[PDB]
Amino acid sequence: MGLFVHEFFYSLLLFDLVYREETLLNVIKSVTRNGRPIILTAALALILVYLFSIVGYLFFKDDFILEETEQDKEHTCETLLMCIVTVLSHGLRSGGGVGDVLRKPSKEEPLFAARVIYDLLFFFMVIIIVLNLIFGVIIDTFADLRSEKQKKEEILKTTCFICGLERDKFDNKTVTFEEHIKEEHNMWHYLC
Amino acid sequence: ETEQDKEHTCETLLMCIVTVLSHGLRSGG
Amino acid sequence: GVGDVLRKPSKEEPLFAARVIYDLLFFFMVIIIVLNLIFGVIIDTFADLRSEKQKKEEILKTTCFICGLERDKFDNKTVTFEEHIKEEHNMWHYLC
Amino acid sequence: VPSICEFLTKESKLRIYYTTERDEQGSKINDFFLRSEDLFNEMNWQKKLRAQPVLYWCARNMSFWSSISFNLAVLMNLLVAFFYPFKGVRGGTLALIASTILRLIFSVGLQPTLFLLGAFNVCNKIIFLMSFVGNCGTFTRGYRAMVLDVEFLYHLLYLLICAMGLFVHEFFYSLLLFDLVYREETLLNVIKSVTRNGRPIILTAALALIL
Amino acid sequence: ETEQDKEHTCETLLMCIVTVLSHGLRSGG
Repeated sequence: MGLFVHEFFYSLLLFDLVYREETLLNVIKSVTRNGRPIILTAALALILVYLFSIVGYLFFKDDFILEETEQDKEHTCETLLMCIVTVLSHGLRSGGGVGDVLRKPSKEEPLFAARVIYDLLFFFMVIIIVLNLIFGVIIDTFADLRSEKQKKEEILKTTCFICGLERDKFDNKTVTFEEHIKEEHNMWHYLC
Repeated sequence: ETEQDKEHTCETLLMCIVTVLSHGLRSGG
Repeated sequence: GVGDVLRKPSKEEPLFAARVIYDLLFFFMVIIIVLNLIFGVIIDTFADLRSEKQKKEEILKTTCFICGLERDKFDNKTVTFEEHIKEEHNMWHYLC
Repeated sequence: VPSICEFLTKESKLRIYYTTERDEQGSKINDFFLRSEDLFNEMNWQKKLRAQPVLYWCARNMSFWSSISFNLAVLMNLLVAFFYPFKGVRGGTLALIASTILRLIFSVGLQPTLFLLGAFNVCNKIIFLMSFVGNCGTFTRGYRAMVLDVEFLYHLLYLLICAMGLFVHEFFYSLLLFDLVYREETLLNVIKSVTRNGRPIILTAALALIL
Repeated sequence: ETEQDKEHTCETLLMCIVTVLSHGLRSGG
């Protein structure tokens, strides 16, 4: 895709070269290993939002109007029974405040109360609970990821080859212990 | 009246204080 | 909310669908995944940072100088153990 | 004991508690030996200091000398912003010794006091340099090649703050405040909670910047 | 005057710099 082939891509090659970098690969891992059924934990919220569309939409139709030459007309929206599944993304539009599509409630304050409470709750639930929830697995990733790893480097750096023994007591106590790794456990020598 | 859209006669005498906190906490911004 | 530069899509709702889906996905990916990702290393920092550190204070506060020994069993069992740190392991005294 | 080993005050006792070096099994001895020989060299020179009294006068001052300057200095830098000059303005509602000094400045020149603050800061940083020298003098060789350089360079930078208000323009004062708070450790520990596993993880930023 | 709503005569000579940071840091957005 640049032999004689069109613009771009070059970008693709850059992305994979940096992927070939490992360490970043380790942090990249901090998102796939406990992730392979945890792409499925995304749809948890995508369904746990999905009902409270209706719970609003029944008692409250969206009542939404605004947020040839040109593509700019008098904004003929409002969501018959399809766009409900669309507007959730612009429902979840912000990390600031969710729902919140109708403005000018015009102080029919009871209706005011109902509406706010309901949106708040989605706000609350949707935003936080699921958002620290989505991460969560992203951050017990890295809580796991090192937590095994020094134990994997326990068995080479801390303890040596085949003893099943934590080494040191025995080593200070006798002979000279330092050079044990040259002969009695020298894996390279086993291969030799 | 025709529509539900008037000149916005709000302001919170002593009740709506407990309401507006949610729109106080409106954003994470 | 990320992307989201065009407003007034004017209900050419298919185009509407395409656009939203795409932005959402960036939204999703970009925002969260990478944002809890950026931090992540910021917060396994502090998960690491103490996690070594009490082990570094294991070797002075918990166990004493050169024994490679976790001390206490042996100490309750004999003599009087309390004053061991004045003589047999007194690094200051080694310097002296 | 020998008759020289007593003069080996509390700064040593805690550095030796924190010079770990776990190479293998335990955090034992090679460690002690390195620190010990350097300590002997510092110890003789301490009695070379006895031939000159001014340094000893400074010595009981030193931590406080440095501290005093830093405190004083800022209560200066934020000052610039706090009351930018050229307008004739009122007050604008809009330690035993330290308090006395603050009070005196307070009825200042409503500008003369600002000049005074700059003047003692230059002076004040010179006392920090002197305290630093009191702790380590003759450029006495030592094993730790990172430390000597870093300490003197940071003190030099603090001397440099003195420049950007000697007769030198507004601001900066702010810079000096930022580094004094950096000299605070604990915040330095939390600051660390972002550089050590960060030195190739500034590279993990561009991951998203490419993604 | 009648109301507290004028033609917005702002801009920060050398004081309001230390104010506007909060409305600098206005959002998490």
